[PDB]
Amino acid sequence: MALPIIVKWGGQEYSVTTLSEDDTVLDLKQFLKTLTGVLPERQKLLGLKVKGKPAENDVKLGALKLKPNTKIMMMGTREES
Repeated sequence: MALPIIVKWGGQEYSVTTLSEDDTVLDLKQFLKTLTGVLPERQKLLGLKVKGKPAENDVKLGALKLKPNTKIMMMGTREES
């Protein structure tokens, strides 16, 4: 099954519908990153830190981030493409 996820960036809103929160941060972030322009390699989605790390890329969403239907906030800056 697929778990949707809402992302917030600069007042913008973008939901996901390709993978599940139990997939991986880099998996979801990469998706919204194309709609927001900002990648996870620069910033991280508002959530929690595991093993002392700011939710690595291999770190699942529902792991520390939050629920699927729940929306997350993007803290950081976009990359220069």
